[PDB]
Amino acid sequence: QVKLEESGGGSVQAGGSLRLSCAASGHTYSTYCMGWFRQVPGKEREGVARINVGGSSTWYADSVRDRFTISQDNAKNTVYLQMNSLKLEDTAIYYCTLHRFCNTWSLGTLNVWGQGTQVTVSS
Repeated sequence: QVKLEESGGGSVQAGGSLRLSCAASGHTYSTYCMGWFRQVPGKEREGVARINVGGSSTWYADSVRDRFTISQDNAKNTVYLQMNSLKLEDTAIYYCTLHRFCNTWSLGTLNVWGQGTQVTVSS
């Protein structure tokens, strides 16, 4: 009954920026891990970035650490992904995903999953 509401995707030129947002509801714990994985068609999903809602601990994949910033608004149970300096390689469906525990979050297996947001980076 946890629901993840995703927004902010689109189709943008390389070098440009986007901001994704994800809001969680229906959960029963005050702090938890939330962020994004991404998937290219026909390939396995991979972690992008997370933060603990209600806190300040972040993690980024190597491929995005210089360019993407994740933040949280605890009162809105919302996280944001500021995506700057977009690369052609960044094209994927971006899935908001949640787990109560960040070490579990990274595994994906037990997470709650959003429907996903297409991000297309164009030349």
